[PDB]
Amino acid sequence: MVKEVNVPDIGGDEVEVTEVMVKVGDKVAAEQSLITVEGDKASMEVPAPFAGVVKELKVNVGDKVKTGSLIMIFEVEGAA
Repeated sequence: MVKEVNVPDIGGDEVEVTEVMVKVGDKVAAEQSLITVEGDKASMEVPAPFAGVVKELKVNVGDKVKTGSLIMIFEVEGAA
């Protein structure tokens, strides 16, 4: 049962990905950072909208994300 991953709150405007911490199959949980995002003079981070594992992601490091954007597709466990 897949689920989508959006970008919650990243303070302002538009940001890009500097460190895409998780990958295709990883173990993610809320509050546990997902992707480190940049854009101005500061460095920001984006945690997990919810918990489970990662399945697929049409995003790169140096690519763009902003509030709502479909970061990647998760699937809430799936007895690996």
